[PDB]
Amino acid sequence: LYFQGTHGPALPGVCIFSSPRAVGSSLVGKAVDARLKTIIQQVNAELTGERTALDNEAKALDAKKTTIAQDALEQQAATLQAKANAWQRKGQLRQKEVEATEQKALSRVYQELNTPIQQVYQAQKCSVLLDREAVMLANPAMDITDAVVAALDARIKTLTFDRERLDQQ
Repeated sequence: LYFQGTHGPALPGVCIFSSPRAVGSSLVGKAVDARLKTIIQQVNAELTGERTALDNEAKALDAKKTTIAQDALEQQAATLQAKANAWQRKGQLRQKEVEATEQKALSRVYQELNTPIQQVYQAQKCSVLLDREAVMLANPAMDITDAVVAALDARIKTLTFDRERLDQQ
């Protein structure tokens, strides 16, 4: 609904706000995406590296099969087969570790919005704060999202964190 017309006059005390648009627009939110993107790239690199070693050991074994004893072949293939399974198990662990890192981070961003929202709410003298997901069109004057992004950027521009660990359980 890209509107190119006239809005009625701003209503006193009515304010509108978009949580998602605010995080996406904020410096801290962008810092989180960049950091998560980094952590994901580092996980991919980890698993790709390990896999290359496994494929090398498989080719090594295949080229050797008609040289070593059947007993030794069975032994080495069994070992390699177990390493392969643990790699898949790792892939799945990391995926959940990443998803939890993502949530912990967003959850923390939402915390940082609490105060900026309150500041702008009072500055603008709102009696009510509507969620943008409930409004299809409105006089942009009543949307306080940007003011809040400014209020937040003044308070925080970044957030440092590492991948969440789920191996300890």
